[PDB]
Amino acid sequence: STGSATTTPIDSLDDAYITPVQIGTPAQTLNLDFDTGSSDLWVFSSETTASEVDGQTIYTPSKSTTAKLLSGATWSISYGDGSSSSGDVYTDTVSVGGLTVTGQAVESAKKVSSSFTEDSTIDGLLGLAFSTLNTVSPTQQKTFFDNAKASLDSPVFTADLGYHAPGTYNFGFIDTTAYTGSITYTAVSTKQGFWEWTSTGYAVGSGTFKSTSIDGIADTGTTLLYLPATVVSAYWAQVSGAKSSSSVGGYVFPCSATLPSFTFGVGSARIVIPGDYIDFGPISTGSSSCFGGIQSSAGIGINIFGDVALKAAFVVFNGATTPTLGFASK
Ligand SMILES: O=C(O)[C@H](O)c1cccc(Cl)c1
Repeated sequence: STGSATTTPIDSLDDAYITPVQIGTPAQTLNLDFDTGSSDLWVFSSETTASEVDGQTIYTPSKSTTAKLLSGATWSISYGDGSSSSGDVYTDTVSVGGLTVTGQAVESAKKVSSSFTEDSTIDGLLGLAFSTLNTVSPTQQKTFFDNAKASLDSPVFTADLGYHAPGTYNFGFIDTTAYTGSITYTAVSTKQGFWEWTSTGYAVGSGTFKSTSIDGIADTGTTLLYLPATVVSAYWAQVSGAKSSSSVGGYVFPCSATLPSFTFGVGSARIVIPGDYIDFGPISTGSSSCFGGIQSSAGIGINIFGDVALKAAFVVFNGATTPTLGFASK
């Protein structure tokens, strides 16, 4: 089997991407944030504290003839940005882009943090990291991908995120029309439960490529590109007036700037992030200070190849017995 679903930026900055997901019988379609950096499929629901729902589409398990309470199971998750959610668990039929998984754990939110409430466009998350990170207790649950894997034509999914435009998540096949040149594959460590790999280095604009190992994770659920402070300083040093602001929470730059590109290495291959991709707009409405799309990972504890990097590539998440990642230009 295969599945293919369009993923759409939630706003004009590509702050996140939502992908329609069918849950239950008859189908309830929710727009979920596909997140290769976490491993819980959770949704706003009929159980979510009413004051914490503001415009989201909710899953109502009582209206699904295939919903079953997973007795005793609870979940609770905190994300890298400080947000969190928690609740109980159903199993139900879940379909993504024509690919159907029966008995998928659908984690129903009883509580969500303010940032989730305030984002009316995201109805929940669909985790695509390794199931070892799944937070369901006392019985850990599998991701949608892990459940689907054995049925897929090939044990892979691909992320093809658009810049200010829709893109695609495919499951079970590699669309050879969706990228240019060849796909370069690189080793993955699953030891922290992430799609963790090692970039071979970077270049800033038309500068010389610096060969250096940068361990980080391919994370569709993170908006920006977070890299070591040395790397990020070298990038922003090429932008007149750019500076790190403790009050704003990272590098800012004059909105009048033309940003240089940023290249990262994947083995001997190179993925080029156009400068425009690195512009996240005024720090506040009407401001002439703009927020940078490349930020320091110092303090996070891990480097993160988030949407800013991933949207510049066609990315293969290969979930074979020995997982690997693939990157192609597009
Ligand atoms: O808004 C301003 O003051 C200018 O755009 C400016 C000048 C220098 C540095 C920044 Cl981040 C912004």
